[PDB]
Amino acid sequence: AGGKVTSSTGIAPKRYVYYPGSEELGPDEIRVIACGTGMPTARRAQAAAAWVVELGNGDKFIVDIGSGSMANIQSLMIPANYLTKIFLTHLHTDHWGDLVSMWAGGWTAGRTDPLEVWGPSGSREDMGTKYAVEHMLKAYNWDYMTRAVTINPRPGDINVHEFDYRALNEVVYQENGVTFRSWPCIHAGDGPVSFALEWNGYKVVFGGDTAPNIWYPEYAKGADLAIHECWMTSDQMMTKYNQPAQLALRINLDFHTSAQSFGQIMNMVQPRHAVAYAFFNDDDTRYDIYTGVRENYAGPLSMATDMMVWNITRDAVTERMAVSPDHAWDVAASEYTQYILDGRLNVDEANAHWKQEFMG
Amino acid sequence: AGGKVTSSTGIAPKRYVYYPGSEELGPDEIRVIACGTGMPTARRAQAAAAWVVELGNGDKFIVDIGSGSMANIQSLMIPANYLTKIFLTHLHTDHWGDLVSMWAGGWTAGRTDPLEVWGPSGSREDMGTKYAVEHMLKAYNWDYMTRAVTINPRPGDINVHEFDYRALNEVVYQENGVTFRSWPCIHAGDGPVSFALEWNGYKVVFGGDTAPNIWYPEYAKGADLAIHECWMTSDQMMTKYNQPAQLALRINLDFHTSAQSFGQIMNMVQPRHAVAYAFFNDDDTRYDIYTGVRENYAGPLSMATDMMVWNITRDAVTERMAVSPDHAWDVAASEYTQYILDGRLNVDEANAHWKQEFMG
Amino acid sequence: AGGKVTSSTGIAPKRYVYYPGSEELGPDEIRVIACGTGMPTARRAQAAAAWVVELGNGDKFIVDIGSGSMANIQSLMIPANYLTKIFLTHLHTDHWGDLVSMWAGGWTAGRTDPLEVWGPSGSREDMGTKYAVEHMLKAYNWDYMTRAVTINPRPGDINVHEFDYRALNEVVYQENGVTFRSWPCIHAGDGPVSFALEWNGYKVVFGGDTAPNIWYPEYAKGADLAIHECWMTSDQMMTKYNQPAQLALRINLDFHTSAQSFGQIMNMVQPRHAVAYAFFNDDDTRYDIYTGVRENYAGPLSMATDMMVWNITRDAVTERMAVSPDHAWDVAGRASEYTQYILDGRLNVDEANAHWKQEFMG
Amino acid sequence: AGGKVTSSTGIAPKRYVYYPGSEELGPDEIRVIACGTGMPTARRAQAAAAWVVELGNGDKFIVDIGSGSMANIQSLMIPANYLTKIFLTHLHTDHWGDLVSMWAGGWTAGRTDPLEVWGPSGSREDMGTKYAVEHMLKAYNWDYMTRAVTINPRPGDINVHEFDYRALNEVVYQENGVTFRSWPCIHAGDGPVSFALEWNGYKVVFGGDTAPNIWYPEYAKGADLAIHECWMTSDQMMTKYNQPAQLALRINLDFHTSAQSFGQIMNMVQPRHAVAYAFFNDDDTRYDIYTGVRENYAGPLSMATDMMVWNITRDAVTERMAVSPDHAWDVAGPASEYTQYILDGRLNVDEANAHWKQEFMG
Ligand SMILES: [Zn+2]
Ligand SMILES: [Zn+2]
Ligand SMILES: [Zn+2]
Ligand SMILES: [Zn+2]
Repeated sequence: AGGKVTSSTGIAPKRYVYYPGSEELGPDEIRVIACGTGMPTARRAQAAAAWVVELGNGDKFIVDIGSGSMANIQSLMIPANYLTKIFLTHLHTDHWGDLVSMWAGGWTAGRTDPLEVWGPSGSREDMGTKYAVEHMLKAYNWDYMTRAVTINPRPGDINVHEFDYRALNEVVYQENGVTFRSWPCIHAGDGPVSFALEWNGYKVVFGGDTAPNIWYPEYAKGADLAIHECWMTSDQMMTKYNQPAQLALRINLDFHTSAQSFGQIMNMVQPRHAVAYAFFNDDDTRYDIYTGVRENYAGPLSMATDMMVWNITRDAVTERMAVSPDHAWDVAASEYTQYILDGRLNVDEANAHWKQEFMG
Repeated sequence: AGGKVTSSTGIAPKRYVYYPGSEELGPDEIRVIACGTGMPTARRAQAAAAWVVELGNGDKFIVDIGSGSMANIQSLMIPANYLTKIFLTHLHTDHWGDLVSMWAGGWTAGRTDPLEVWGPSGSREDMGTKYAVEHMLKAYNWDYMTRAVTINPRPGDINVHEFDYRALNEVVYQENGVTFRSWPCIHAGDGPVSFALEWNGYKVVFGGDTAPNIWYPEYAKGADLAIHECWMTSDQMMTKYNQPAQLALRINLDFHTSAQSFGQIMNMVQPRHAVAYAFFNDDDTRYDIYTGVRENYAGPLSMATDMMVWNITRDAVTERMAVSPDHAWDVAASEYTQYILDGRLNVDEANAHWKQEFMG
Repeated sequence: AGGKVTSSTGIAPKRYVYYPGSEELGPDEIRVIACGTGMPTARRAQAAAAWVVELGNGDKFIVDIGSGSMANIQSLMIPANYLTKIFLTHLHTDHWGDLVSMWAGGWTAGRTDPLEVWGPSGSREDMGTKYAVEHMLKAYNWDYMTRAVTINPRPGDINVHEFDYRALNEVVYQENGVTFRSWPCIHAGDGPVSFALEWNGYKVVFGGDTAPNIWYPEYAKGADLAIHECWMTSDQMMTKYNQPAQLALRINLDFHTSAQSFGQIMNMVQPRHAVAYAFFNDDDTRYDIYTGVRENYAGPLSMATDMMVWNITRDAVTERMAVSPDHAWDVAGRASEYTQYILDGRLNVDEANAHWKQEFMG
Repeated sequence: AGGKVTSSTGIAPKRYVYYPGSEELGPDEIRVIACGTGMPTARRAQAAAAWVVELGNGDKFIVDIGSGSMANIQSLMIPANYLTKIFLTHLHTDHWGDLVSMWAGGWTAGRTDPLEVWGPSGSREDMGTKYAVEHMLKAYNWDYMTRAVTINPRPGDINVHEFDYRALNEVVYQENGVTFRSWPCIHAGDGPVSFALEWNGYKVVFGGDTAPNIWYPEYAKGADLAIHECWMTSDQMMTKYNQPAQLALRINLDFHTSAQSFGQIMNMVQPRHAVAYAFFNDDDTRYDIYTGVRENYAGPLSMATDMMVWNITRDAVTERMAVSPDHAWDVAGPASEYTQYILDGRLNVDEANAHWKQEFMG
């Protein structure tokens, strides 16, 4: 597997696992990274939905940032500064739960620019992202204000860029050649939207969560990498959750997007590479799902789990697995009252030795 | 290692690892599990500050619920209804940033009763727990309201218990013979507490975060298990973060408790078992931080890391590691317009085959 | 998942993962753990072929103990005294490589009984398991002998039970209502076999390695669990190894059972549950190997990986993943080879130890 | 931590982890991977003792290669044909046990060259390395002869270079500016030796296993990277294994090198970077072992675990963790034993295979 090693001291070229930080990115390359691939419940194996896009121009975007995902992203050896721009498909906890870890993380890590979040609005004001993020920052006021004694604020504020969720394929973004176009989803209630990044002959479709809609097959068409929701079987639902045979069925026909329906949809889209996510990829579950997609779609497919990579070049769409550090490191008025400051225990004696050495 | 097997087919007694869900709790026993141990930065090896505490009476608490920790908490195979009661040592994102995941996740899981959150105030309204939770709830108002349509809204409530943070070893919880006292800590700004849980002759202190203070050594005294802040050395702060000498020195005095500071307090508390946490537990870090302590403290110590489980009985406080599933499962007006509902693609065909087959 | 938790302080019943040590085995129960599911080449994620079998009568068996398999076998919290019977499907390193780890290992851990090894004959004396095991024990004579000074030599023996590789589903082991049958495979050269375990009306079959043969479909028939080679797709053979098209083809027809061949074999046998192993279980191999079998076989299947476990009861063959300590420990259940030339090289370490030596002696 | 990123599309320099295959080794640089730090029992967390060296010249050695070390070694993305030369400290299974996965593996991992194995003699022929390997090849006879049939058997040769164990720092290897010297060790029985690697004024000592001996401290002097046995405290011997204090107390004074002896030795040696191994590095064990070193040694210290790497440059000795593939694949470098009683067993699967064969061949 991977390229042929030439010299004993020489670097293995075209490695068959992706080491984040180790590889140059082509001007005519994209590098996508599943930093989140599972849904409702948490699990070391699968963070909540989160993707890292890396364009050869230098522009990098996080599309969804759910609970768990921050751990994987931080393993990518990418400084805080470069990951400022965030794109949410809906306001489910497991799509932007970990914005605050980023928000707070990056600020302590030395991020200089404020996070820019694009999201869908709601049917009313309190159902949108402008509201959601506005209340987040209020929620974490005790964090914000304390930190904003010792660190310049600006990297604390969040420039939100809300749009109309109802809008069919309209332009939500356009800088440095990169375009994002959002369109609606039929999931839980009004607001949820699917994205389509377009840049340098390349098209990448983020499906977020949706029961099958007529806006995906249309605006997806002829994409390098197309990601869409693709769910457990109605059998597996009964097994795991103890569901009965009417709820189990409907969940795959009404509320969510089946495998067998995920297939038909991509068959319509004809992407360079289709990507099925948002299911617990386990030894007892993953297979039956793959046999669904196959019924009605026979093109290049990735059954997504955490830290799966796509290198979109001209010639090919190559899937690999990232192998990244678990012991990950970041890479490069007073909120005290005199009632708290007058408590400081004397440790001047306990610490005199190490200090002395440290100061000589 | 562990108990002596007494039959081929029988269970291994006093096993050398803790297998979550596999062991009965005794009546005069306490299980504390570290589900978070690792400062603000994200990494799979170490979730943010989170502890699960099981008492023999049948009560169970969570003390801090920082980003990531829900992946460790959920692996303990505990029905979400038993984990309703949550004590917050403060409102850093790395202490309560995964309550949201608990809130939403646990409600899909099947929590029937609301979440109960014990936290401090600030030195004004918009710096305390009552304010952060109500603004966290409004933050996720789309998630709340969409789910409410299809699941009774009762569990989606959070009952907030603001305590006064100023208070100096004063009761904040007294139910079923279990008594939580708080006291202030010196960290970021006014607000952060430590917790003393008392029950059936046991005492378990949760430090949280604190520069050395005159209250912890007094109020934690003789604790069966004593958890305190322990930072990484002022060389280590230069090595990893590129920090200057002047700053790195300061950090292990003003901002955080040194391993040496940590040693003094533990000398002055003389607990049955000490625990250092909050430092990154690595090959290249752990040994100088462990030594830092040994300058002053000599008795029993754990160097904390995710899924360390303490067993507190009359005779011993025994250290082990929990071995738990990464592929974890849970254990037992509309917000749609007719503009979105119209959008449904037709997949009666593609789903026909499996649909007919499942129904018999 | 699993069973409903009925008390706060009590035990989770029927847990969805298998914690080894943690479950009692009922008398009509069979537990099978995959301790090695991997190809010829080493990898942490997958040990070479190994299987641990637990029958509810108290009897246990390892079928194959290939390279890297002991790390998984040790993780099951079974005392060495309980794992002394080892069956080999052939003498590929990838199938008995770690025999010498269990032998030397267990003898430290404190095993009292010799190891017992059933293995095929060859066409001739020096292609069989008696010859193999004789010359392993010669290969590791410095360990056998040095260890024998300090530890009783009895358990450092290995009684070999060589059977006839040519024999068509004949008994190789009959003991305490347990039967092992062997039949031939078509693999590397003459030697290799499959096994059928017959106990309490249960039939577990360990296929080993073999190009599709006429013996497996016949004898395995109606197995409770039937374990069979399931190779990686010729396409993947090109991609991964840069194999020229026409060679890759030959491998999936001639030298190893392809997924469709496995799919055909398992329709004929009609097992309660069918296991594919041998192949590298990756995010970019497993699925088309599943596709392959599903073309030809429709009933209950597992796609093997390390620490996969089957419990066989009258009512079910349930598949879980085991969750097992990486930081594993052993669970408890003649003249000197020194000359004074080497003994006169010791260092005086009375000073530096004094402090821990004083304290520890109180 | 590590070097600064100064480009968005760029390679991040001086990374705080080591990504095997990803780093260019310099002329004035040695790279030392622990491919195995473990004890006599199996655990996934720690293979039995093994080491890989890669020298700035291009030369690459394995020092010891114990059971379950081949996973970690395969994870390094080094072609098999670059890991030809093997040195054994002793004939403990936990030190050479995975020479047979190297031999069978490497062959199918692209080794065209035969194995060179340097090991020590014992008190007699049957206790040397010549004999061990002789009989190892004889163990896997079935493996050899089937494998070789239609192939060149060259890389199937293990050339053993056996030296005297009682020879005091006498050269056992001199090739392309690399020197290996050996002295004895006190351990089990006359035979175990400890190597020193010399090259470009670099000294890298490979202890092996030994109770404190007078030799190591002399010949390991001014080491760049001095590796040595370090045992668990006599406490951790009573806790886990249930030893009486007497035996527990003695284990650490008589048989094995105590944390305090380890430190007494490295103070005598004065190495640029010492390396304790050969203990189960666990959350309840590692701390009482560091301390017992620190008693009598204050130099740069590594507490060894599987996949730790040391970069030996002119300016420093930098310790790191290797981040590597669990899904390991080999990387490409630059009379038949069948009777017709077995080849007459081949099943018809021409139907089943028809669909995929047609697709693949077009
Ligand atoms: Zn959703
Ligand atoms: Zn804090
Ligand atoms: Zn074979
Ligand atoms: Zn040894």
